[PDB]
Amino acid sequence: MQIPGIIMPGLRRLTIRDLLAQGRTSSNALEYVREEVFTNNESDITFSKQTANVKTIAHWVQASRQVMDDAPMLQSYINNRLMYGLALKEEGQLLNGDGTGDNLEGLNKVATAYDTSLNATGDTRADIIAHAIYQVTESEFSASGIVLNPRDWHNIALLKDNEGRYIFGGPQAFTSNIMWGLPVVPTKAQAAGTFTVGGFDMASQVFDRMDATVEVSREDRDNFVKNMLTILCEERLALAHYRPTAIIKGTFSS
Amino acid sequence: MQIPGIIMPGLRRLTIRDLLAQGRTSSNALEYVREEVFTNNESDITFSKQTANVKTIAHWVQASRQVMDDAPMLQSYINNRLMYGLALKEEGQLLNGDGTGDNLEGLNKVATAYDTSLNATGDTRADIIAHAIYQVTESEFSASGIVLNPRDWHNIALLKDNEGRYIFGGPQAFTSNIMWGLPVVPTKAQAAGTFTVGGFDMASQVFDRMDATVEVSREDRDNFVKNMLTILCEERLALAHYRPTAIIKGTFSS
Amino acid sequence: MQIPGIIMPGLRRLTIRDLLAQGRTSSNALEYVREEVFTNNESDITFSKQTANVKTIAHWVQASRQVMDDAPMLQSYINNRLMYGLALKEEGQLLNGDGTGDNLEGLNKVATAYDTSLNATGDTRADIIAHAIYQVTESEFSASGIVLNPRDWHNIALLKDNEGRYIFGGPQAFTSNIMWGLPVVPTKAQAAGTFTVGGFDMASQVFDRMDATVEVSREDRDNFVKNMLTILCEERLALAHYRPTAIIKGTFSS
Amino acid sequence: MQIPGIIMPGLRRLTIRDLLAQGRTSSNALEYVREEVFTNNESDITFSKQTANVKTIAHWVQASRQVMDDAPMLQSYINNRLMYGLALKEEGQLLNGDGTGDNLEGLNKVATAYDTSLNATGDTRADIIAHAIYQVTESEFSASGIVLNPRDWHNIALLKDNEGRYIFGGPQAFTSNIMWGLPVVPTKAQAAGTFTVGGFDMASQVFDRMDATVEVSREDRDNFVKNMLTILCEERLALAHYRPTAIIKGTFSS
Amino acid sequence: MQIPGIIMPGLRRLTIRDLLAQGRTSSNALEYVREEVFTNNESDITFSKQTANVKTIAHWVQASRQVMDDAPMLQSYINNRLMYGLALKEEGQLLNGDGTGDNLEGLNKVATAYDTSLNATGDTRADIIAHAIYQVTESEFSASGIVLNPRDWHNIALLKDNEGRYIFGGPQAFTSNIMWGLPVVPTKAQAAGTFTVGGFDMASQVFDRMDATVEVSREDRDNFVKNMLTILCEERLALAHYRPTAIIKGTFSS
Amino acid sequence: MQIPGIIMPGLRRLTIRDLLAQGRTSSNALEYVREEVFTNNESDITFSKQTANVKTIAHWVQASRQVMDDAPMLQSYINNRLMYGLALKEEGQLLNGDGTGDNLEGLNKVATAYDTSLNATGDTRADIIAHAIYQVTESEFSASGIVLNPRDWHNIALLKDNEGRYIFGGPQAFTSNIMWGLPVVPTKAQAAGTFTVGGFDMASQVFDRMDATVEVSREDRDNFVKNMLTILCEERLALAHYRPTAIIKGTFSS
Amino acid sequence: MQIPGIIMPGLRRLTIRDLLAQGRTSSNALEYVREEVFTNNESDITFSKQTANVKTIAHWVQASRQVMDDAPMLQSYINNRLMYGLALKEEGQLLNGDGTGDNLEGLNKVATAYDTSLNATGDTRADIIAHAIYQVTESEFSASGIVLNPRDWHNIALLKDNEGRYIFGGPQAFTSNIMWGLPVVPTKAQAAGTFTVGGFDMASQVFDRMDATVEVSREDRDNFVKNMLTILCEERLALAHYRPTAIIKGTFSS
Repeated sequence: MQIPGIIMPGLRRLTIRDLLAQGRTSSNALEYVREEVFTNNESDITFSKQTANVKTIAHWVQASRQVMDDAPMLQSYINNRLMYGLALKEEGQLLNGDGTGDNLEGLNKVATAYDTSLNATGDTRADIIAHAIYQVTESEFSASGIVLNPRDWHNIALLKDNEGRYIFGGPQAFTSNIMWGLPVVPTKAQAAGTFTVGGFDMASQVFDRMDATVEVSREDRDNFVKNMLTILCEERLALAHYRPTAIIKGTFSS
Repeated sequence: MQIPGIIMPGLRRLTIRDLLAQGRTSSNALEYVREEVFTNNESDITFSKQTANVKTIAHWVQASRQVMDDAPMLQSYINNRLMYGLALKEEGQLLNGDGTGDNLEGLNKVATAYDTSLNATGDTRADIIAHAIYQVTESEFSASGIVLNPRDWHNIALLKDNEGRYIFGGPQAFTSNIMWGLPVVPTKAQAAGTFTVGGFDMASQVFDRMDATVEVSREDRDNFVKNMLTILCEERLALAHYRPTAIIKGTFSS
Repeated sequence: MQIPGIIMPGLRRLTIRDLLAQGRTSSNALEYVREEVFTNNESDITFSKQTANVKTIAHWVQASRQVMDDAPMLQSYINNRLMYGLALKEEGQLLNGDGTGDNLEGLNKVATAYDTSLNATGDTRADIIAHAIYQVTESEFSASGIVLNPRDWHNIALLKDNEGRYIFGGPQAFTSNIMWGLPVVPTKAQAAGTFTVGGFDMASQVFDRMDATVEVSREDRDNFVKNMLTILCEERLALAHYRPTAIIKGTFSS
Repeated sequence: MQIPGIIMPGLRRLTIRDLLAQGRTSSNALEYVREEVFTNNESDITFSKQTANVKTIAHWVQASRQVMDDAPMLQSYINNRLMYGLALKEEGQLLNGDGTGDNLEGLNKVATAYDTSLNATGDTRADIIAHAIYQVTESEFSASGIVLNPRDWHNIALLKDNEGRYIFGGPQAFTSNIMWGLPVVPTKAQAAGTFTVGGFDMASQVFDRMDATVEVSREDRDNFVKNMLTILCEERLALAHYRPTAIIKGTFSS
Repeated sequence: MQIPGIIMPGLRRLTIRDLLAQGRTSSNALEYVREEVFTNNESDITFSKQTANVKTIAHWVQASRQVMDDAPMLQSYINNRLMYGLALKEEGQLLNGDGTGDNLEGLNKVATAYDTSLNATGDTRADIIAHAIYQVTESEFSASGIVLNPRDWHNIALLKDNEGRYIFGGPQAFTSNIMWGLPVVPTKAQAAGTFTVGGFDMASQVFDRMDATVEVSREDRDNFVKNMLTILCEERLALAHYRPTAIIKGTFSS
Repeated sequence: MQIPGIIMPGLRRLTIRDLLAQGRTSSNALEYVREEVFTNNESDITFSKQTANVKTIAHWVQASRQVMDDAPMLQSYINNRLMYGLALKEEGQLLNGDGTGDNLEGLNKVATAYDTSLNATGDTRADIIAHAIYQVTESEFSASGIVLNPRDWHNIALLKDNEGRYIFGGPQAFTSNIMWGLPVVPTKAQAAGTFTVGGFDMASQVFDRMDATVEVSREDRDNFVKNMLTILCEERLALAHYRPTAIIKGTFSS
Repeated sequence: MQIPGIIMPGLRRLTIRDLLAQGRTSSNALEYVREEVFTNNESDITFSKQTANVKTIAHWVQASRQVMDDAPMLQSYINNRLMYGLALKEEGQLLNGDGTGDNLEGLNKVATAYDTSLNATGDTRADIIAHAIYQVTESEFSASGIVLNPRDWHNIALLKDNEGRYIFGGPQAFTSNIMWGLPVVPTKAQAAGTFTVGGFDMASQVFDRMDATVEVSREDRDNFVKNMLTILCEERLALAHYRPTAIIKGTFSS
């Protein structure tokens, strides 16, 4: 359709995407050479010329015919609503990406599973993320941040040690969460009960093929016969995962 | 008319309004999309094109003649009372919107009724709100927050177990009523005994036709002689309700 | 008088005045319209045309002849004493104001009484202030802070459970702030055993007519006859109380 | 001999005298009016016409004539040495005064006794300084700093809560430390086992009659002839104590 | 403002002041050297560095405006009636000088007590004063004068032996206040029954900072109302005591 | 074929490199003087003029044929992988330098072995690091840091006592380590179970001969038949060791 | 040839010198007055004009010949070796100053011997240092710090009670070992088994005549024929000892 003059990234809290390295491409796939499995014990190291396919994320809204024909400001209205919704599913593919059919391969699928052996009789949830922050070290890279579920972070932050003394100072700073001196990501994307820690800033990279643009058709499908309108917001992403060992995913067993 | 430029989100909590998605417009009404019948079993989903009328919210507080003209700084004072007095009534329309005649249709009206079948012998009020957050999921959407009445939130915070300890006490968790971890909005406007859980930021949208303007008359009605004054503040809103199933309304029964 | 407008502000920083809304005027008295009785149940709302008279606050202290002649820097010491002493009695009128005669009506006089019925078998002093914060909700506004007496606050911070652990992040909790996510100003300006919780920031407003000034007499009363000099310090205020229901005053009964 | 261009206290950590308000005067004594006994309950307040005598602190130094003429930079140093030693004994008076004849009446003498009734079954040293910081509230002034003895304050930074983890770790924060969030002062002047909390910048004031200076003559006793030396160093102070209630002094019972 | 050296009616004898040595100073206080203990036998003399503060003596009189402002009238009257009236209270400060707060350190407060061991089996009140005159000697000073109470002096002046002959005659031949060739000084200030003998002309001396100055108020207390006027008379002097042992006070046992 | 100068050298951690003294040279070897054997008992000290050869540290990343042809920004990215990869393997030579054939003589080899003698019945791992910090003293220089393996550091931080309390309230002391008040480095290049303590800043120095230059080949070995590449990134370093006794290498025995 | 300006050498490295008062002169000697005999009981203090000769300390190291002219990396390195090498024996002359002919007289020589009588049956080494800090009081001065040998500090460190708990020394605070609170200096220069306590900052003073100079010779003895390079270090100091009784030197009885 025609040029949506505005491209709005986000508001209140933006986290999952801004953690990864970004760069653009102009192809339908990407090839590179990364380290696959480092079996540290006789030790061995696996390598691969892995392929990273690009997909087409897109969701649409079916506003009235009237909406576009008039479109005094109701156009810009919806134009800022698709760019936002597309970012939600984008944030969902970049993290909890199933890796299945057409879905992207998300941080959580690639990630190396948390080492259950680090847990010790009587560790607090906090202790676990701590252990986790360590497991990243066995890769030989520094952790970048902690991605917990808003609810879980709000149970960990409000955690007082055995002595009642406030550990994280619960209330204090929201969204930045300098847990262990490291910034935390409280996103609703992260499924409750699941936690992710790694050195995102250089373990994976997002590759843009086409900027998020919003187009609107009035002659798509049986719309012209049902008085309907499709407002497609397309986008082509390709999430690479240079180092899996630098990312970890586990589960709180309470 | 004077200068109505006091965009001031109070000094505490931006309630109910900031929970919804906002947008501009310049029309008499708005036709859109809504989820009609979600046949969950092969499953199917129905959508329709509903109408959302734009109502002229004109709140008013009876004043007097002498008061309004004597004080110099009163010019800016009356401005801080009408931009706030309108926001209080705006909340009463946004949440508990009657739907009758000219009133707006608000969250609590549209909302799908809580499912009594989820309760189980011996559940705490907290257990219910939990069941609630789940019901939102039967619509395949994530919940956004919990809207309780300040009083109810207080009693839920002081919940004890069988030994006498305090279960996730909310003394500190007041601003961040974040129940189990979902940022609650202990909004005043919520009727005591009633609770609302939903994915607000993706279920309804507030449409602004005209910024909150403030006017004052002395010759309107029997004011001039009864030493009175009408404090009229006009504003044109329009509350949309895309996905009703995403919002839930229940009642604590005890 | 040859008095400088120099003031070494409350160093440690205090807050009976800083809690309230401030604004200036150039009138003998201020008029407005507040909310009297909000009977929340058929509900009703009472309003009234109220007048907030400007009162001149001027405290003083006498002196000897040896405090007048030399004046190299003693002329400036007496200043810092009255400039501060005027502020001490200021907290006395804005808090425990009698309201009789020429005095001001203070937060504590106007405030609605605490609801004894909220107390429960075995609540901590903290549990009370909690109930208090709620009572403020019955007005439909959020509380802003907690005004306790330095000794009471101290005994609350040092609260212990049945195991022996400390409650409020342990012992150190001085600057009397975030007591349950809410700043709690400590000034025995507040009578011992008495507490005040309310939405100060928008329930009452301080109106200034004239900045504080100092003055000295030599022929004021018994002075000249008894070898004395009376040193004054004038100021003109005007306290308004828009929402009485937003402020609560109770007593720890034990 | 008037010949000692630019001499000021240096090194160390800057305490004291700096904690107190400073001023000039051209008299051998100072008169004022302070508050004696504040009976806070009908309440009453006692006042007294007090006098603060000016006391001289002096001390010469013998250092050969050749070491004066041939050693000019050493002269430049003997000055820095005397200036220091003078200001060192100055600290002694200002803190551990006496009232005895020529000595100054200092902070610790004027001080109000610590209230033994605030202690509770099982308080740590810290807990006490805490109670103390409170006792200063009864005066209705804010505590300014904590004056402990280097060794005591030392045995404080290494104060971990009952659960091994430090209440406050043992970094250093030498004297700039904010115990409880307030500036402390570990001076060897403060007697071991003695602690002083107060609102110094308000409670007392140092009065200078003459700046600290160093002169050279070489005519004292059988010196000018038996080859000895005379290099003086003197000053005239006067410590006043306005509010004694603002200064607290106690003892750690080990 | 116009008459400093006025022909004030001097009670024939300038009584106490005339007995002392007089000087002048333009300072707040005075630093001299007294003699504490003189052991006359190897002999030894003890000295001490003492300080004598300057105080401001003052009294007052009420009078009408017109008659006060007239100028050729009571102006010259009140100027002479006050310089004398002040001399009566000044006379009480130089003798019964409390030595306390604002009071002067008077002759009686310093005196060494009379030596009862000198009294002889049955000797007149006269004999005692004579003994006192001797007791002075052990200071190394000659006694200067005698200070009795008027009534007492009168009775001591009418003393008779066993037959009738006046112990010293006196009627008609009475020269002018002089017993044993020593002045009598009949002062109302000298408490009845008490007597002071010492070497005033050298052992102690008065210290004038300012000649008797007088001001007049009109708006002083309820004067402007009752048509009154307050006439504060000022004068600031001190009193040193170079030899305590030289001054002696006792009590007539009768 | 040159592409990047040096881009951005090191990212997260700067260890062995930054812990050591740096300087550059333009020769193939260096000659200096170090301490050989310190016989501490008559005591003696041996010295030796030693030669520090320049060794070439080169780490390569096997690339694909696709990587080159499709590099509009992909070639730029690979450069950001060799600048960090060379520095990563650099921490492995400057630390675990074998000493065989060409490998550099690294800290761990040169270092004087830990004195098993110091270990005592029942010592925590921390006790050992302490013991080690001491052993450095026998050289007569003080240590400057502790280099443990990230995992080991984690277990040392979560060290509990007999009651269960946490000796070090530093689970967040993950980033950097200030164990025993010393700037420890969690350089994981450090073998698991191996620890290094010394006065690095004064024991060894890194000598740069040539900045990291990069060349690319496609016909080396049997690449052209395997669709591979060899991006040789050469670098010429020279690790000197002035004071071996200042460094210590130990092993936790448990 | 020209030695560059003063570099920051010992990072975290300086005590003995940094402990003493530092002055600066431009003469080859300094005549002050040390305290000869202090008879603490009527007490008396004896003084005597003492000469503090300005000696020139030196320390030499060996080096390369052909690479000297290069610099090109060598001369700049050889510079940083004598700048610190001069400071190694610097503490040796100020601490263990022999006193023989040209040597300096150091703290440990001037010092008053420890009083064996304070030792009590069964005292920890800790107890001794305590006793020591006291013996300094007997001279009537405040102790400044404790100078133990690194090893000794480590043993006083791991001190345990009868149960098995650790007393204090050794842990994190292993730096300025504030034993009790007096900063302990674990310097290498202090002979093993010897301890020095005093009020350094006031007992002695270091006097600088000329900044650190360093010279090089190549024709020195066998050098030119043996391919060697001797390098002396020059500097003019002057250690004065004002109050000897303030310093103490003892020995632990093992």
